[PDB]
Amino acid sequence: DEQLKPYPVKLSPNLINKIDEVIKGLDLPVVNLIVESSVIPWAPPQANWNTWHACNIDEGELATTSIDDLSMDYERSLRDRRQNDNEYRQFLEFREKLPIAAMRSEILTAINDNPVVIIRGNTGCGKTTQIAQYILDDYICSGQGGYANIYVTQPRRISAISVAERVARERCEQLGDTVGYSVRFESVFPRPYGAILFCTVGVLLRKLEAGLRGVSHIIVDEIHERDVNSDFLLVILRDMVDTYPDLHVILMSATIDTTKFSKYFGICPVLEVPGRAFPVQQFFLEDIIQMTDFVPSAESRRKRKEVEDEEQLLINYNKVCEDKYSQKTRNAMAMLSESDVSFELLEALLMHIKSKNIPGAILVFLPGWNLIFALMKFLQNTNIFGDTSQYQILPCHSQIPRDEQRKVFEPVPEGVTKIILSTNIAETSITIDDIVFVIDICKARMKLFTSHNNLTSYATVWASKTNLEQRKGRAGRVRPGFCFTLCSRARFQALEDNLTPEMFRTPLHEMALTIKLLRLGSIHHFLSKALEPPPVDAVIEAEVLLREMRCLDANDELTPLGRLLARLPIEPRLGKMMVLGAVFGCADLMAIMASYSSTFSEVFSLDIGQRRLANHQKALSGTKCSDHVAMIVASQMWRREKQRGEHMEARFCDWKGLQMSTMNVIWDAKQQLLDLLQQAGFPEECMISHEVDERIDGDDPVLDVSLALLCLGLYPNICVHKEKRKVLTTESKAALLHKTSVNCSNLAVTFPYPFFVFGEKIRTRAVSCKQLSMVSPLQVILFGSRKIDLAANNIVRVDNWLNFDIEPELAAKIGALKPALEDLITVACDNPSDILRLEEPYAQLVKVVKDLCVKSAGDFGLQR
Ligand SMILES: Nc1ncnc2c1ncn2[C@@H]1O[C@H](COP(=O)(O)OP(=O)(O)O)[C@@H](O)[C@H]1O
Ligand code: ALF
Ligand SMILES: [Mg+2]
Repeated sequence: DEQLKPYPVKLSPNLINKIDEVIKGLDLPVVNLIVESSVIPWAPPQANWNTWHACNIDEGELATTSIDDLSMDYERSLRDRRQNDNEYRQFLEFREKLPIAAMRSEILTAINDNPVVIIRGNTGCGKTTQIAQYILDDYICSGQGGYANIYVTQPRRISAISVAERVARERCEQLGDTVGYSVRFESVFPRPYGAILFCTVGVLLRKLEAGLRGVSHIIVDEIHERDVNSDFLLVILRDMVDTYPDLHVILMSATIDTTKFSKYFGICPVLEVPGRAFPVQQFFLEDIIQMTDFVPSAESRRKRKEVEDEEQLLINYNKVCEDKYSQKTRNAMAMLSESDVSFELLEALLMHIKSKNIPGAILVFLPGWNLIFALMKFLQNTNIFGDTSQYQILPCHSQIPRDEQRKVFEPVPEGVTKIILSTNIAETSITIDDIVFVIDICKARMKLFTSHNNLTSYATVWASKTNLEQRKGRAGRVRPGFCFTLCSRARFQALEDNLTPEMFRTPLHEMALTIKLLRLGSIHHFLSKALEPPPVDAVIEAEVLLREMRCLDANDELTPLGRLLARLPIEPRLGKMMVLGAVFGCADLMAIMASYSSTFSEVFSLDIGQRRLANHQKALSGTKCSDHVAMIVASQMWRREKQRGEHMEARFCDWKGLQMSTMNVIWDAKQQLLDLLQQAGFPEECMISHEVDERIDGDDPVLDVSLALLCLGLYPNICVHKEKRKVLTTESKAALLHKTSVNCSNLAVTFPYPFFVFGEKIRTRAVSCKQLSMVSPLQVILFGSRKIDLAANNIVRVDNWLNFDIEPELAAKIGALKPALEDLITVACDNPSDILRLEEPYAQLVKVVKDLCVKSAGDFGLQR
């Protein structure tokens, strides 16, 4: 049965003496192995109240002024702007030509009569950009300008930011006067009365803590993606409208049978908004190879065979085609591979586009982030497509920093065709500029939750009928356009109808944390009140996981309460590891590791076609053999280069193969997490950065304890290397080390320790684990474990699949010490300002854990 050979490990007598002394000081039990609804408050607009911050103003102004005076001021200012601004006149002329204007008055009537109204219409017809302004202008011109307050919940950060900027531009002003936005890392707030605040749904859910006192309209945009946050918000607003009859809620959808939504809200009006127009032609893989005369490069086929023999060691719809097509067409179609994307095919497509000499920017729905930057660097390398003359390739996503959003959104002269590389965030979303050409690869990266309770996996899966229809409709927008769908006709015939609602394929622990943070009641009842309740077993699994490891005020009853790990914008496990790092004084390293582990961006840029990092990107990890350590060192010295001259910052980014966007994302997330810990009560003095000297070969207390807390925070992602690129994950499941990690090599390379912890598992072609870090057996025994047992021949069983050789009393001592760590977390949470001045027994526990989590602490008497 290929029994795993136990890893030899011993500790010095002084260490075990410290263990028994600390377990006697703590006096923990040892073994000889482990022992309602509050309807969020709402109130009409009231003087001396700031709606967005939910607190009384009490400042120099807005104190002795009634709402009516402000309404009169707003009305007079609006008339002045109408009668004095020519730009405003031109923008009004432009707004009066949209289809929404033809229904404008009608729309208002519904909002003035029914508390909830759904607005169904085509994307790009002017719903999010026009409805809020219509409501606000109606309220201002009606003499009630100060009585209006409009939240607009956009689905993603980039959508909210871009739509807020566009709305501000349409009113000939700047952000923060009457239109603002509030997304993660970035909040620009408008004036207290008569303003529009574009905020993402999660930001609104967090703002719900203090209540929506003073909000008159809430506009949930893009309800048809059916993400879990939108469903939470829909339930919340349903109860809010049921209790408060004066609140106005407007839901917006594009392509769905809105009958279900109408039935959900007790039969609410659904207004059908006329579709502007614009035709689109759809050509498939068959027609593409026919009119481009593509020759599938057999040399690249041999390369693909060589690079795919890996998975081969341990039904295709590309082979099916109708007889109307030529023999060469079907032969080349068969030669192509469905799973991978042929970049030579994309260059043939771009050749066809340039040959058509029809102007207009093109946009491509690339599968995923890695593929987006791979195509980025490939196109930048080519000559005809990639030079700054007549062409430029620009990426779009939510996680990219704001710096590139400005340059992609802003228009360019001479018509350089603006090749946009986007994820699926551009179908029912911002719509950017004019589009005439839509190239869809029919692939999308999705967090494919394999039901169960844990082991979050990610996979690139085929899109759906509705997504493809939306992407085809995204072609017509400035000139009749064309849609090149890169798949066979049989593949489209085999695509699923609609993608499943997100609630059925996401964990619900954060959902329940947010539910109980706002005092909404029992999780089961609240989830049963949703549109489509999630499967019950998922609810019990999430609740039992939350009732398991706690860094909160949670307990064991129907009202356990909850604080922290929910207001922290990170998964509860990583927040728990953050708090533990704040206890040990290594909060900075843990924060940056969490920021890198919660982001899908890659730390290292790989050239066009490789299997690993050749020498210099591997040199950063050095003797640690980990991506987290190399990531940390790269981030510090990148910060150094950025603090000094920007030129060498960029030059270094290119020279060591690091990505500026990735470093900026991890840096911003690290500072946000450190701040949100600061306001939680943890002093700054334990968050001082510790420089990581990778050159030191051996003992390093801060780095070793950081890897230990990583083992704690990434449970149950622990794997054992066997040979070459093969590792075993839980239940002894085979997996291959990701080619991007530093632990991958084509030579017969052996590691000092075989235990690794990995961030995510990308199932693009096979089970592949990325974000790898090698950890000693003691770290796995302490932190990266949950089940400890004694097997035959005095062999310790860890997680029922890991074999260890150790004295049973020592393993029992560590197992009893784990509840001591839990109680330390609870004590630190009780008084966050007293975490480095603890009781003497807890100080001893921290000291012994620090001395025990050392890299070389488990090699006593072993040459290794
Ligand atoms: N952030 C932006 N910057 C510049 N132009 C935009 C922006 N957002 C949308 N547009 C353009 O303005 C037009 C109005 O679209 P919009 O009403 O925002 O679409 P929807 O309301 O369906 O999201 C669109 O055709 C789009 O090309
Ligand atoms: F109004 Al939309 F996508 F339909 F922003
Ligand atoms: Mg838009």
